[PDB]
Amino acid sequence: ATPHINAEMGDFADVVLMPGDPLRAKYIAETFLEDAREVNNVRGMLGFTGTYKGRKISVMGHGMGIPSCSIYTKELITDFGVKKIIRVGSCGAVLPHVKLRDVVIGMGACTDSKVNRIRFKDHDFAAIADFDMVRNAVDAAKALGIDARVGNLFSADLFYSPDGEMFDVMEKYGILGVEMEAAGIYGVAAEFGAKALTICTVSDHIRTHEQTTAAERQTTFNDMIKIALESVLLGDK
Amino acid sequence: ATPHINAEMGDFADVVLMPGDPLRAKYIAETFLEDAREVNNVRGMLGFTGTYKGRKISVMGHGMGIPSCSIYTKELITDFGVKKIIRVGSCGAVLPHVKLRDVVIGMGACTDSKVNRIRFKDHDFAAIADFDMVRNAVDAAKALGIDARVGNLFSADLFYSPDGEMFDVMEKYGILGVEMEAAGIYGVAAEFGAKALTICTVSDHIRTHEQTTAAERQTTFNDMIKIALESVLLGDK
Amino acid sequence: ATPHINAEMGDFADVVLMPGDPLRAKYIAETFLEDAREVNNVRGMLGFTGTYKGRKISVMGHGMGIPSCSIYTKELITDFGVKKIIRVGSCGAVLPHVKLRDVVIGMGACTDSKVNRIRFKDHDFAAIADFDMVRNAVDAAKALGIDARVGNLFSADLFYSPDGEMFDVMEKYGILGVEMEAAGIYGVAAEFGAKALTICTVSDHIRTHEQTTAAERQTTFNDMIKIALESVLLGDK
Amino acid sequence: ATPHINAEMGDFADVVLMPGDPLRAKYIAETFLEDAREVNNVRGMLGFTGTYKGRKISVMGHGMGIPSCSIYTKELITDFGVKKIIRVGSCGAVLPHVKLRDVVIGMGACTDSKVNRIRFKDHDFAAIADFDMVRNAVDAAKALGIDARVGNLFSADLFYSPDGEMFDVMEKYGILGVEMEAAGIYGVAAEFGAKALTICTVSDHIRTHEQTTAAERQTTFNDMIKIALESVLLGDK
Amino acid sequence: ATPHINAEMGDFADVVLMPGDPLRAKYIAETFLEDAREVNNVRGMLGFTGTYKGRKISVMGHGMGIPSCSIYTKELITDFGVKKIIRVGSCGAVLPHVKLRDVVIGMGACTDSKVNRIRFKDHDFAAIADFDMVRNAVDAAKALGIDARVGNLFSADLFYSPDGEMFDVMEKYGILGVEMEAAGIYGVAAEFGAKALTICTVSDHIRTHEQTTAAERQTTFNDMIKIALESVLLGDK
Amino acid sequence: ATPHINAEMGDFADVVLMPGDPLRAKYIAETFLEDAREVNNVRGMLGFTGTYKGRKISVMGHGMGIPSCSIYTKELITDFGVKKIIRVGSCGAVLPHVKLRDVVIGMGACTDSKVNRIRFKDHDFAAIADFDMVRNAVDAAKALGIDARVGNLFSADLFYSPDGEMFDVMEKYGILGVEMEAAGIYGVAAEFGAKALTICTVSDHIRTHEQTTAAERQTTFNDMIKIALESVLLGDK
Ligand SMILES: c1cn2c(n1)ncc1nc[nH]c12
Ligand SMILES: c1cn2c(n1)ncc1nc[nH]c12
Ligand SMILES: c1cn2c(n1)ncc1nc[nH]c12
Ligand SMILES: c1cn2c(n1)ncc1nc[nH]c12
Ligand SMILES: c1cn2c(n1)ncc1nc[nH]c12
Ligand SMILES: c1cn2c(n1)ncc1nc[nH]c12
Repeated sequence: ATPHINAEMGDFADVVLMPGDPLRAKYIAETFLEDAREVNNVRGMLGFTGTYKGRKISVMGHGMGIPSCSIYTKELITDFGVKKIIRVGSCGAVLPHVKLRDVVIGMGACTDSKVNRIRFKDHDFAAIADFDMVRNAVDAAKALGIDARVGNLFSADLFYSPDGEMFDVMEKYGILGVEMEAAGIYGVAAEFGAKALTICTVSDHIRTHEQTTAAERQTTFNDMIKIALESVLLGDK
Repeated sequence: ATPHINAEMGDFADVVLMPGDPLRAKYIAETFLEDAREVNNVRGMLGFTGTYKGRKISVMGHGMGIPSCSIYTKELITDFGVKKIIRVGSCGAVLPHVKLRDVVIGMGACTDSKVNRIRFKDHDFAAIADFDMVRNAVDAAKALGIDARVGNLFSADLFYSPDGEMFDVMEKYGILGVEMEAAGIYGVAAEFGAKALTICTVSDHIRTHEQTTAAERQTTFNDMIKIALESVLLGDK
Repeated sequence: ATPHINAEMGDFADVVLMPGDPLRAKYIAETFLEDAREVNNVRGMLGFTGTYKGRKISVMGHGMGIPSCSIYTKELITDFGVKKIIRVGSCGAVLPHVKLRDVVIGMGACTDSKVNRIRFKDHDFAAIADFDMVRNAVDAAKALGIDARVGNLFSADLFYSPDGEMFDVMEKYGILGVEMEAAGIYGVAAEFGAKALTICTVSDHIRTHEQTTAAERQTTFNDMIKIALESVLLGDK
Repeated sequence: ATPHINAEMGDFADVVLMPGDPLRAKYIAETFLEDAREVNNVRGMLGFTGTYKGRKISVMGHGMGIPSCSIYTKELITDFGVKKIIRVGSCGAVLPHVKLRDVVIGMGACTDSKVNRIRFKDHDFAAIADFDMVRNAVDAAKALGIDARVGNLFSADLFYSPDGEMFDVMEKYGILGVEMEAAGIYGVAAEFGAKALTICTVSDHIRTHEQTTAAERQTTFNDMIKIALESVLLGDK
Repeated sequence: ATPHINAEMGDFADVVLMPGDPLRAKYIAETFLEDAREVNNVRGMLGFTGTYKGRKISVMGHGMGIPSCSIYTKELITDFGVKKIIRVGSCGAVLPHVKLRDVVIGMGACTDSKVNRIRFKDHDFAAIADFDMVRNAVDAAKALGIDARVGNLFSADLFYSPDGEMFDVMEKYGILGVEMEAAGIYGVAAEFGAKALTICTVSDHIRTHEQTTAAERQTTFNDMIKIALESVLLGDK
Repeated sequence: ATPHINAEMGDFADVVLMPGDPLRAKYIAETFLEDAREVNNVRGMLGFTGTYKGRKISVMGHGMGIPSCSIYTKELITDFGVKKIIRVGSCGAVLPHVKLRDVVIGMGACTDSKVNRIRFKDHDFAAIADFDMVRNAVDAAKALGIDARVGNLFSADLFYSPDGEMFDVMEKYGILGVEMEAAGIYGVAAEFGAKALTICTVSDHIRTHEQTTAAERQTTFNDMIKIALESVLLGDK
């Protein structure tokens, strides 16, 4: 066991899909995995392991924010042999042409967190996904006939930001979605020697204020899960 | 409702105790509150409302880290009429004289997060509790026979720090306990015009190891909750 | 002797009251202390030691600004055995409900100085007073029929700030008074293991031009000194 | 003409390969392009336009450093209709398994420059290449049977760095090559609305001090040029 | 009058000499000026105006540290028509070839204060003296048989620095003397359109403990004042 | 040789004039030096050595921007025995009273680069010229009948700034000219123990437009070169 995960080596597959919401992890386990068993419930952060088309796969919540997901991804990498993390999250759009339920793939993640400056001597660490994992997700989306944009996310510390003008800067620089985790997960992957990718579904539009419900976020973002799971199968080959 | 809390105005008391662990919110409600009902379950972040000695009180998890607790505390304040937040958590000690099971009250909270610099034009915002709430907690602890330490917490973004050297710095400057939330809660309270307090029990020494029993640790945890609840009654007058 | 204080261990009491204006030290000694003796004259920063209701007390100015008061408070703590520093001074108000001549007690002090970032590995140190000293001052004021406000000061490096918009930020975040020392004194106290408190009276509103009389100012200054002295006696228990 | 390029709209192709060294641009034009004409020599920064397998292509030096290449890439994008910039550069290796003459593809670029903080409100902008261009370069390398690693570059302002320990941090975080431009080019591409990729040949090993000569850098890094040119042809399809 | 100077326009000369120690103002007036009159006494910061070889000169202390001297220099420039400020003070040396009692002229002043970053959009403002004033002081010293050194001072906020290693950095970069004001005075002069110069004598070596006699110190202080006064006459041409 | 200069010790004089444009180095050598030979052509960065009035002098381009000129100046100092660098360049004016064709001498250079913060523990290094070199240039200009302005330059990383507002800040603080090198050259000179000076002629007003002729601009350019060369002869004694 680790301080936040009551499990043992082998309980997790070498690939873990991670939404922020543990109830979405449970939905993924029930809907997409066969023979799923629950492997963690410390702090209610449900994690499960099962098979997808014969391939061992885990799915576990990571909580909201860089500090929360950095705990879980670290422990999985250092004590559970996890080689790849695929975050399957929600995000808010700033660009006019990005719509609710669009799927975005974060090849990079900007951030207003200090965590990577702490790692990188106060310089600019480009928080990037693993290239092969990005390519796997693009190819899986194409085979599924699901559109997906590839580019930069913005990992915010404040969902309720006091700096509304920064959204204009994100829009200027082409940010595809605002979420709260990717840059921290990518920093962990680099620090602890694993590979990661963030895929998000647009759940809110920051300008129009249109927003999905909590239930919709929990059980209706299926395109993104299919892409993630099929991308693993491509990577295995 | 908000995207993270499926509740309506009135479902929460005007004071909310918040542990990090939602299962601990359930523990608190079942142990200390009468006539308690669940008022939120979005993302598994259980919240409850009941009475303590006739006084309406809520308890709800806040998740790990400044970004997670900043969402919940903001929404409680702006959308549910909440006037006081009391975080009730665990912390790690760096000072030799601070012992396992000491009760620490964070009159201030240091941090390595950027969130308050974002709020405060890149200057130093002293993230502080409400003075009257601190005094109520000190007085409640005295009435219970507990000698609480009052001082600075350190709210960390990285539970797994790359910078081991920062613990020596915290020790030098008298930090009583390391946790992951107080400075963010205090920033939200100041931003949105509410009042907050963090109380923690020392659950470990970051460097060394002392010996306690589960029974003794759980007794002290309950003492912290009793301090928080009794402090509300003192504030009510 | 130290570089800025020509005195020896024992010449200062363990508690030192410190106005900014050096001319106030002699006034305090003559007006409030019995049997006062001169203990420093270096650079004209006159220091005196006497008794208040039998309790040994010293008084010496600290000069304007964080760098000045950091010199004197350090030397007093490390070379003269001083355990408590009470700054007694003036501040400017930004909040419309804070009135001329109000007593403000800085439980915390925000700042635009770099000194605490230099100390604290470029993170946010919450520059805080000693809690017991805060409560002692609150209680001493109440016994004198004065309701002091407790909260954050802002310790500015530039009395003449080029950033006028910062005052609106200070107001939004509840800053009770703008002065030039508290955050630096609090950082010294933490660095060298002592206790400190800043008490100020509101001399002006930053934005308006309302006036006081000379008799009002003397009455209010005397009230502040009485609060500070009586607060020490409460701290002795 | 623009302030640093004496040419007119149409003189450049919509894709420009750019080494830092204008003499390498001349070598590329003479060796790989047919019917190449010189289109700029302001400040000696030679640029040429010709055809590669029938496809109009330009090649022009960008000088050393983020400030230099930001001038040329901006002017090309805003006044010459340039849609894609492919930097074809040299870099120094920090990782033990990276050897002289290895080809590296910068999907991201870390930096110690302030230019992206100036663009991005002092937050972390993840300076990333265009994904399709990265994929085109990977595929072209595979078809040519040339090995290429994809990952992060580090764009340094100081070739002669006073902070040798930062090379340990780069190595820790998996930096494939240290150069002086990519993060600035990627920032320009995002600011001015174009697409960019940096490909480098390892010209030095920072730990072993093995180094290619000036002549070798100028006329013997051919794998990288073939990859860049063939990648354009893939992108056209 | 201004908040810290009880005087009217015309009471100060257009040139003000400013020691740090307020007691030096009267000494300078009595020793070097003819017909001196008292023009300020607020907070004990005595100011005087007289003539030197017929030329109107004022003298008033500035207090220790950037925040203190920034107040007085601003008020003198904006409300008293002061055109030139000459700080005359002491500094500590880090270079082994810089000797006790050497005269150092700060053509520039490095700093660890934030005041110039606040002024200059968080970029690097080179805090510089007026060139003619520098050369006037060099020439006045040479006419008195003194070879002054011209270069960078370092203006520290913390006389008691927690970062001992910074002195080695100062030495590597050629800093001639450590004091606490020049960079702040130079920033005020630039902000408000006036001219300034800091001259210091080396009172100590930061690392060693070598001593001077009281007669040596007075002789050297008088030499500095003579340099400053004669330099003004050279500036008048 | 170095990777950027194909020359040997002795090929350069101990003083090197450096324009940004290598074609301008050729212009200077051909116009002002006798018996001049080319000593470098790596990357097209032409350098030459000849005599001016019998005195051995070199001239070599430095490229655009702090990173480019930092390479060349470091290598000249550490590997070619160079003791003095004189940058001879163009700058843009922000002050209304600074006119086209004024000669500006940078006694200091502000910057938005991070290079000096990297050198100087993230504090403010005042990037300054060598005083004696400044004086030599002022005196040479006077002997030629030119009234050079001495003050601060601003060395920009982005010729195309996103922050138009910074030009108003430069104007407020008295910046005489905007270029892209001086602060970096001055940092190299301090780091490696050499001496440097930047002279520029005003080639444009960043905001407005005045009218000159090519003949007049070229005359003033030549005056700058004459000032630089004659200043060396004065320094030689
Ligand atoms: C879904 C939305 N969303 C988010 N997840 N994270 C941060 C954020 N800021 C605005 N909107 C946001
Ligand atoms: C309880 C919490 N806690 C801890 N014990 N130890 C270290 C630590 N860092 C952040 N939070 C921490
Ligand atoms: C008393 C103090 N004070 C003030 N009144 N107003 C503005 C201000 N800034 C620093 N200190 C200040
Ligand atoms: C080739 C090498 N190289 C470079 N290009 N740029 C920066 C740098 N730092 C070390 N070695 C470097
Ligand atoms: C005279 C001044 N001085 C000194 N001697 N030594 C160290 C120091 N730090 C700031 N100012 C200082
Ligand atoms: C000559 C140079 N120069 C200029 N004229 N104008 C603006 C500018 N920014 C950097 N360098 C500049």
